[PDB]
Amino acid sequence: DRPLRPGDPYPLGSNWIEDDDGVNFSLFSENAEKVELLLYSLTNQKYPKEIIEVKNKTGDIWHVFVPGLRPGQLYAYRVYGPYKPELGLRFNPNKVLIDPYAKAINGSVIWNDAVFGYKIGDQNQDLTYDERDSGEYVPKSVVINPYFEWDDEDFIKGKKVPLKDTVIYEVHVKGFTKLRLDLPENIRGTYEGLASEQMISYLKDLGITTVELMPVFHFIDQRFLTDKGLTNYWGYDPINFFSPECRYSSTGCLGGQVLSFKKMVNELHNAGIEVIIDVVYNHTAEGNHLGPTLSFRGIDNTAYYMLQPDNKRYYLDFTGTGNTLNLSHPRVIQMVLDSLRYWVTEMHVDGFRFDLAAALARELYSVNMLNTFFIALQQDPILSQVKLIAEPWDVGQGGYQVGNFPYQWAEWNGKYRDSIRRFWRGEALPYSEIANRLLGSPDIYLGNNKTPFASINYVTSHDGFTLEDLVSYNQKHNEANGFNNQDGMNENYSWNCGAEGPTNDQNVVICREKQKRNFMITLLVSQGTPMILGGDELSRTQRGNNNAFCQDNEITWFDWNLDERKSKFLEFVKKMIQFYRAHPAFRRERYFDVTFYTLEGREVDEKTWSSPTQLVIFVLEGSVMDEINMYGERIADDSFLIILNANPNNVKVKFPKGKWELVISSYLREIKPEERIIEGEKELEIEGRTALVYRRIEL
Amino acid sequence: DRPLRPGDPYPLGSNWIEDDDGVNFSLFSENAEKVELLLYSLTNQKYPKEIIEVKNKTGDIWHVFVPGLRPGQLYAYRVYGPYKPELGLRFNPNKVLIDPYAKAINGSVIWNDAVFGYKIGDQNQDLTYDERDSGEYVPKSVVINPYFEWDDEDFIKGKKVPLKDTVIYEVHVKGFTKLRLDLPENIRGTYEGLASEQMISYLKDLGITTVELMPVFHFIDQRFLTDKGLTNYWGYDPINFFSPECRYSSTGCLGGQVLSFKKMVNELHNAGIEVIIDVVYNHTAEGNHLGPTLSFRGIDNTAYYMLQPDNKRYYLDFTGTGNTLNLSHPRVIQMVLDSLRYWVTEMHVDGFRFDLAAALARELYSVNMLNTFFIALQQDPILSQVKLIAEPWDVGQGGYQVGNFPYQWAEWNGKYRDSIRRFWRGEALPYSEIANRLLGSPDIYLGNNKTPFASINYVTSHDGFTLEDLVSYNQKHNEANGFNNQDGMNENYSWNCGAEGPTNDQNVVICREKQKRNFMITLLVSQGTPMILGGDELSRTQRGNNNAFCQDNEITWFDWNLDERKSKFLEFVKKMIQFYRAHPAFRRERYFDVTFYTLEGREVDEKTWSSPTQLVIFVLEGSVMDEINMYGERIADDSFLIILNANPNNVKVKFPKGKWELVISSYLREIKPEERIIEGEKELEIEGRTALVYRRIEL
Amino acid sequence: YNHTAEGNHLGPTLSFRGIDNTAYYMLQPDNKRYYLDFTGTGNTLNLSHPRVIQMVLDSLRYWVTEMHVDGFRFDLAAALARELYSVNMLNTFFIALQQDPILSQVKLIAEPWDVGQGGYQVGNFPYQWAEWNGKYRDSIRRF
Repeated sequence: DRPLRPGDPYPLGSNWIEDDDGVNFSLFSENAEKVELLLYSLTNQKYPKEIIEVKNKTGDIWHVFVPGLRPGQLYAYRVYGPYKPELGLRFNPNKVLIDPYAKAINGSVIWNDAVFGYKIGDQNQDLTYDERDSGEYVPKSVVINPYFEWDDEDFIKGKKVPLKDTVIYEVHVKGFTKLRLDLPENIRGTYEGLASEQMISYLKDLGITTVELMPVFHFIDQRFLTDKGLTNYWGYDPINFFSPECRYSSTGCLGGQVLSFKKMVNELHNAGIEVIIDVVYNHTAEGNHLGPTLSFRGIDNTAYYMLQPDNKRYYLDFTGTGNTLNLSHPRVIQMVLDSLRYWVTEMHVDGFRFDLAAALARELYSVNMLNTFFIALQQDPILSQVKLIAEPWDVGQGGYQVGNFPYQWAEWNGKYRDSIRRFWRGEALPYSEIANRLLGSPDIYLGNNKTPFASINYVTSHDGFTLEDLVSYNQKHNEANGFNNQDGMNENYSWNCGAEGPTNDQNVVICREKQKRNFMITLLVSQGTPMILGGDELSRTQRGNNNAFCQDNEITWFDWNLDERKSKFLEFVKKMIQFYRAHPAFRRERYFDVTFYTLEGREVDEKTWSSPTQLVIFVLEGSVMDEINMYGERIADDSFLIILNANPNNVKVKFPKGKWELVISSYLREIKPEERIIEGEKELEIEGRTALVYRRIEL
Repeated sequence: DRPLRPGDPYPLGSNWIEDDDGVNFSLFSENAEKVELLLYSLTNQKYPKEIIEVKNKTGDIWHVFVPGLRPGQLYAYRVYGPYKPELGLRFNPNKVLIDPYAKAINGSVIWNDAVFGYKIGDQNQDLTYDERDSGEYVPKSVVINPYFEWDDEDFIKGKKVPLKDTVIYEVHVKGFTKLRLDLPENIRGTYEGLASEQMISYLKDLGITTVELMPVFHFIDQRFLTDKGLTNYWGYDPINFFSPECRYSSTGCLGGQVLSFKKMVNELHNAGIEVIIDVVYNHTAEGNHLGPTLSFRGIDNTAYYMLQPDNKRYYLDFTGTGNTLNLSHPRVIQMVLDSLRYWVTEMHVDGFRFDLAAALARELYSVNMLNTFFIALQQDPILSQVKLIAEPWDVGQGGYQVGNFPYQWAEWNGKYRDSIRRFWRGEALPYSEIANRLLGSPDIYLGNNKTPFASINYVTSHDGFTLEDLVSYNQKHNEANGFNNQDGMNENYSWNCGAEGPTNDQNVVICREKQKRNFMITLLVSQGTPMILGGDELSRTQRGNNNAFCQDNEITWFDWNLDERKSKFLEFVKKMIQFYRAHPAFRRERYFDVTFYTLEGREVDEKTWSSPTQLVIFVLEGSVMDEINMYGERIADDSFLIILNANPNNVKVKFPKGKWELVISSYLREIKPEERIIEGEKELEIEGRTALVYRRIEL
Repeated sequence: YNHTAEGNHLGPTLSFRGIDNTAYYMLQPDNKRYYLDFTGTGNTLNLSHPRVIQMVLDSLRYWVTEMHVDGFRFDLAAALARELYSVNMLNTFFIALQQDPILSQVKLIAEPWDVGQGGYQVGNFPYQWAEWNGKYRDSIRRF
């Protein structure tokens, strides 16, 4: 007998209107017989306060306005339909579902046989129909207040840092500040903790421009992970594409995660720092048949999911996770684009990084959506300005297969990390190959973007070894993950430097520290936008675990100990990053000028260019670049000489023309007077496994 | 030191040339480092007689001519390459492979841990590399003599039976004649046995025009099936797309299967009977990772297979079998079209039936090959004349998604079988629905073909219940298959008539026999091309097993016992089929004329047309059809009245205008004089669960 | 293969116009009076109709199996690629050629083109494909 009204279809989800004093509720469902809105009082989460049958429907969209409800109000849905699993029809109104357009989720799921929708349990498995209510264990979607006081006016509008000037920083929200002891407990390893005053000055002192946060979409710890006493630490199982992860909130989970995130981002922008978020669109946490009925599968399984034709009880898997969104259906492709748009206009994120992007492109291609998906990004008013990061993929015949890539499109260059790892390991590599990597990989980027900065260079990431573990480790040690070490990449191209794991041997440590420095300069001397693994500066180690996706503990937390070894390296990284930012010679837009050299100090003819090498010498020649980014003012950078000696043996190099001055090197030892400045082609005795950078000073 | 020559790329496979006195060998492989041809003497199959390194290569095609070898020569391949399973690179030259273009295979595979290419066995599973030779257990491809004396000249060229005049007969090669005792042992359940003189006259006496043979491509019994003492009886696991199954050969497996097949087909054609073969293209017998390395996976895994991007050690599955061909690669799509072309020009097959066609179209669509695949069929000189049978599929948004369907394209109408099963079961169905099915389903075929004969009507098939088991059985009994009854369709719409399985109760048997007759007329009275399940005439039973894919035994064999019950039914089917063929009223090309009736003998207004019914009455009115198939001569068929009473109760029907004469019915009892001829609207007392067909005789 | 000799409307009714105008010719939507022209010759064949595409592939197959010809050189290939592109047939035309038992063996000769949304818009080319290097002559005739 309530003054309820039909309300509006737009926008999707729950919408608090100031004026009409109440909240518009809307949910997409094509195959539902009946929809029910459930409102929960903070005090009781087991049974709804009030149940409202949603009776008005515009096209495939159910909606009702409900007066008097306000920001902070908990809710959920029960969706009604046929249950013929063999037809992919899995409607179970006993299961209390998460709104797909929820902007916040009030906690985690509590693993119990009743969140499944089939009997466990039974031997028909997914054919059966479980009657138990799920509400007791399913967090509720939350109505939020979208309003926020942004004074990142300077930043947002309009001209932020481009990829040519970007240093990215891949960092887990929790691990970053979990053991930053000069922060109060409740904000340690949280969004607010991350953007705190000292954290900001730290990231500023390091010199990184762009933060890449690991998954912040609200994810779910897998059953098989919690049965073993482990959580999903990396967050690669979204259940909702609009809500900040409740776990990383310092200010609670009834809007607090939205507010803290919005806060954190605003601080970061004011400091001059960009936010990229790692995003998963290739699968949902619901898994395959057999997985839980938490949201999509309950709302409309047939839409939403890619089903096996001829056996619709099964889900198509391109990723090995269990499901694929039905990206051909206009609502599903809408949700993705709606997600991307939300996070930019409302959460003020500067761009995205697509996890398993080769898979994501395969899925899109699967239903003829890849090129249209790209056109959607390019013409969209807000989406065509953000940064979009992915990976190479040849599908399936398959060269990219794509009319045109967004202006700020870039790809993780795994070939760059492999080549670089192998080089410093001692593997003599074709000169042309190692050199191309340093030149930003024009052999990969013929007509993908016409810029070196489409290539995201890196030596380490969240995947596999931490730069510390890379130089200390020959094979993975992932028994802690509980997969009897079968999980995680096996090709690592690593080297322990003479001892596996921690050692007392100062010969081994000298190798290691020297080597870390080698990679750090190789990376910040190459064309392409570089990405650094958070922790690498702190000499962070997961002690041989190369796939710590499930270690929310001591192993993964950043260790803020001021050990002198560690400290001295943090000093090196700072100095090198600074050097990179300080010189647009290593940051060219059009390379797709240099001169490469031999041991005996001459130019490089074919054969020399084609035979494996262990030593790279080259000069960034010239200066006049166009510009800078301001009205008609060309600058000129100093000319540099880079010597990289991976050959494990001392070697004698003939320098090229002019006066050269050593600006930085991997020598841990003090620098001899005849090494600071060198002229007139006279030879220097270069140590084995050493990297060196010189600027010319005349003429 | 042999006078070997480069030879030719075309044709693919092994090719005996009369003139050059020897055999050209060719194999497609893009990623191989090295290819080796292996020739085996009949006497020893464990070690090759001679090994020849294939050194000439034109594009992606390896080839060598080898003088002196002749039809009957056994051979295989060993293909060389990288083994990085994580890159989908699974080259293992220890494993002796089947030529993809083999026209014959010398037997079955012998299941042994060494046909796998990875260690069993090990806990790295598919990551490992098994060194054992596989030749001992892998049948060899055979060089054949393509020559054959066809005197089916009359048939082949050019105008065979069209779908408007087709009665299809779905029949397993082995089961058909395994217990036909008036045949010599060695030909019982073989290709030659099938086309034997008495079998031909039987099929001719029955009246069927078209035989649909169950898979004849050379298949493999699954490991998990043979460990349980069962074979793969249905043949739905091709390992090669060009070789007739060795198991069904009466004349041996070194060309004998090719010769007997060619023989069998030729006989059939001369008898006026068409050959459709059931074909599988949606997966290969190699399975997923973990499956055997017998052919494709050994020749070139990366081509050939759809791999998971981001994890190339895994295979994409659309069917639930484990693999998918890489239909985007020109060679793979070529092999399919080459298969189809082979079987038509060389084995003289009149058309195909695609198993899991919804899946096959999903796979094609997956890589943007569906519409081009359809254009390839349509423009091809030989392929555009054959019959092509599939199933409906909406992909994935998805209406068919296809410019134009081949002239002789048709689909299995599962909706027809469900509706019909439900109707006679007693389920009152919307009048419009049951009626549309009888009219050939124009509501499904709006613009799929513009003909009722695109619809393949059936009550039973190889899938689920035999017409006998359909009327005798309420749930499946598949424990013999050894899947604790979890396998096989659960929605069967069947009814046991009062007792489950065999019974003594003559009330139950009268129900059953009467009911069989009901379905048989419903089917041969409907628009659309009908398909009959071989055995159904013989009242064949698999005693409740609804999915006997693995029962190569007593259960599935045709039972040639002349029991009087069975005999009387075989008599009915004969009579009805004859009746169908005899009257082009039930065979109209353009329906996409009839008048439907009520109980009280009047025309059918909406509501009547829209409410569920248990009784269908209708008149095939008119006559003048255009033509016939000859120069300008229109015929006229008599007008018919069809009464179908599924209502389990006697009912009184008012006949329409004119004189009506009962031509056939489901009454097992003798016909009363007032039932043979009826006029002037006077009512007849129609029995419950009864079907009846009348022709008008005046005026 | 990019136009017939019938030209635009106001054209002789020699064959295709008379047999079936709808099929055969790409008409201007909204004014089927007129004929879409890609070459400046008056008409383009309706390559999206299965029989029209069949005719072209039949003709290529005829001249090879029947007239023993070793290869073709498509005149105005770019326009032909564009016409094919206009109706989503370019790539399916190329798959037809490669998989055809006789047509894949022959030489095939066109010119370079940049069609639709950049590049060539073709997966793979036939195995004896080659191109009139339009510009190698503009280069040697300038040095």
